[PDB]
Amino acid sequence: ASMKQPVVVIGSGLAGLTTSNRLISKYRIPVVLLDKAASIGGNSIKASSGINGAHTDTQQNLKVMDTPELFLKDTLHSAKGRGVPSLMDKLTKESKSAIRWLQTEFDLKLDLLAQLGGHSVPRTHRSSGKLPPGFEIVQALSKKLKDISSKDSNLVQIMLNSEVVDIELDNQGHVTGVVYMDENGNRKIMKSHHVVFCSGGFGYSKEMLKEYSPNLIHLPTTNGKQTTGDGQKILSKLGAELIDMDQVQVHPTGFIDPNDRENNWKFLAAEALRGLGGILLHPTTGRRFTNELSTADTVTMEIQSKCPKNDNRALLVMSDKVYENYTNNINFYMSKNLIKKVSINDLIRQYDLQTTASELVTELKSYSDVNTKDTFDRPLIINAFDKDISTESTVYVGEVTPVVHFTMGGVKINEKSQVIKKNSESVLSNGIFAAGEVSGGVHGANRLGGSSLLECVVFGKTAADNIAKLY
Ligand SMILES: Cc1cc2nc3c(=O)[nH]c(=O)nc-3n(C[C@H](O)[C@H](O)[C@H](O)COP(=O)(O)OP(=O)(O)OC[C@H]3O[C@@H](n4cnc5c(N)ncnc54)[C@H](O)[C@@H]3O)c2cc1C
Repeated sequence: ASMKQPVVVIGSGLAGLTTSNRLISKYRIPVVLLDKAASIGGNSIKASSGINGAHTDTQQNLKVMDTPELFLKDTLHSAKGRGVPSLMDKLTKESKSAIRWLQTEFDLKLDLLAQLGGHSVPRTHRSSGKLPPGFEIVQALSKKLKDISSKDSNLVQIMLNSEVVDIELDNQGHVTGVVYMDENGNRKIMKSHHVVFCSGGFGYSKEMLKEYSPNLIHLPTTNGKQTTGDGQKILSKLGAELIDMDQVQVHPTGFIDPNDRENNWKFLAAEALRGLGGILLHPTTGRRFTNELSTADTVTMEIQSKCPKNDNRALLVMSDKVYENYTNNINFYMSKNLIKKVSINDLIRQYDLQTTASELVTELKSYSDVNTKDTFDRPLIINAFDKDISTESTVYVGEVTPVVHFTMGGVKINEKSQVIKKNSESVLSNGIFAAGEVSGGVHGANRLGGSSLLECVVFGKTAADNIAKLY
């Protein structure tokens, strides 16, 4: 492409980083990357479990059989008759290419798997090594932009502390600029004909929860304070359709910090902790009470009903075998005092359980006996407890509680990632796209673990590819 006005990408999470890289590297289309925060990555950089992909090289290497058809099956079942099926088809059918794109263009290994709740096979990818997936992916894609900027600063500029407040359109009805407030609070205009909203969800905003799902306003959240639904409100005022805004995902296992128990913000206890073998104990009786590997809305519903109405939490318990397959993450969690290594005798007393140590041993040995039917029908039991566990054996334990986590609703988009005008099938504007958590319809009533990072790559690349046909 010959250089014209920049494409403005709003948000430096995975959606924005994907859009930016695809635009610069494949077509030489110049980018200005705005973010209202003081650092890159949003909630993407916090991602812990990984990114989904169906029929990958990694699944081939590990001899798991998976297809775009099966992924779509699990996705449709999780959505519960909400959402937009061609978006669910597109997400699962492009998942192979998304994984391969990260592998070949950035040398991200993504060589390990985990099976999360509501998945029929393991398909959530992470790389071996010391870096969790959200940080490793964001670091790689953002470093490439800085490398490119360093050789040609007019090809990409990253402008942090820049809050978009509106899009200016001409008499009818095309993009001419993006209005933003700079670091000093001064109103600025970036002239452009193309904008991609990659600005994230709205889970942090109590004001918007009160409007779209008021029952959740007292819950704590995993979301960064920047997660305030800005893009959703801007595009709605400009005439865009919003969909599924009342579908808010409450994640069942946010960590309780024992020295900060009532912080509205929680570290997340990754769903990979359960898929890789973790179980949940009731915090008074000390017994298992639910299928830990169901979808997030179901686990949350089980905790909120079966655990105490006041003090609504649970103990996430993980074996040594879990630890050996998730070592660096659990070491991190322990560094924040969120997970403790404790003998079973001491487990009973520090958590004031009703079960005896010998009784808990008997339960754990039964749980780990794959030849006995699981009480709660758990579909995958791996990395369980040693057949000769005793009351002096050690386990890893944290306290967890449900948290507002992800907003399935957002602005209506199509398969080209273009924003849909209210009450229409026509795009709101030739030059307005959206990608990632800011958009609605991809997940319906519940998002499967691992699918939002995936959504960012799939629809970030798509917006970039379709802008190139219009630049
Ligand atoms: C702790 C945590 C762990 C997670 N782990 C996983 C996982 O393992 N697998 C998975 O699939 N999903 C995971 N998720 C969900 C997923 O990471 C997020 O949905 C993902 O970050 C969405 O990417 P995004 O690019 O749309 O938004 P974000 O990553 O949130 O980026 C949005 C950016 O837009 C910026 N912004 C907001 N408003 C403006 C504005 N007006 N102007 C300019 N910039 C603005 C924000 O500051 C932010 O940086 C996790 C989420 C959290 C909170």
